[PDB]
Amino acid sequence: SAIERITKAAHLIDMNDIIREGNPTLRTVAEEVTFPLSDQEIILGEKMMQFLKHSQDPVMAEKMGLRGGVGLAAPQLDISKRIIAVLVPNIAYDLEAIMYNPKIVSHSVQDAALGEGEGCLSVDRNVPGYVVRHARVTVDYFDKDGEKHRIKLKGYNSIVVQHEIDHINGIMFYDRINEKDPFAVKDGLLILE
Ligand SMILES: CNC(=O)c1cccc(C)c1Nc1nc(N2CCN(c3ccccc3Cl)CC2)nc(N2CSC[C@H]2C(=O)NCC(=O)NO)n1
Ligand code: NI
Repeated sequence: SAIERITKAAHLIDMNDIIREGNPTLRTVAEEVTFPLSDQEIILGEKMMQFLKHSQDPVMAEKMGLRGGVGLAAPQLDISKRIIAVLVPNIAYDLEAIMYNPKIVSHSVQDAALGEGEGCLSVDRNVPGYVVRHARVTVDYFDKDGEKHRIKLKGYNSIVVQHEIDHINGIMFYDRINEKDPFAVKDGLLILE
């Protein structure tokens, strides 16, 4: 299985582990993990975080052939589990978390979108447009110990977490771009830039 291969001590996640558009797994709703977690489920979260760290390092990213990322979801590794990793550097890190069964439990009426549009590791093409998301979200999740966390996110952090949660719900960023006018600025839409 993907999880067995990826959680081998020797394995370093790279782009060859990341599935792309066309793979049904990206359009599938991931299964909740149960507690207590298996060792493999814990190692997987740690491997995902290590990938994010590698992808953000100029030397390692060049050596390993990595696209940069600030978030990753298990389904992108062909593992249909509700596990995401987020690692957002400060303008050391603004947000660093491995989240098990993450869930948005509240959100703002106001929307937001990155002014530069979004890129996805599973998408090997540019898809222009404002990806419309909630401006602010309250997120529940469990850490590796089964402890519950409840956090409130805004700005870039809010966008990234919603992006990764979308992955575990079979949703892709371009699903949220305005079909007619990709760059419409609707009332209540905050453009981040
Ligand atoms: C289409 N627009 C862009 O690609 C883009 C261009 C300029 C600026 C931004 C913010 C853009 N959009 C973007 N950019 C990023 N990058 C910016 C560069 N980062 C980076 C690059 C090299 C070294 C170090 C770093 Cl930090 C990684 C994150 N991630 C995401 N997406 C949209 S929300 C989640 C985020 C992401 O991580 N996507 C990867 C993914 O598919 N996760 O599932 N979206
Ligand atoms: Ni993505």
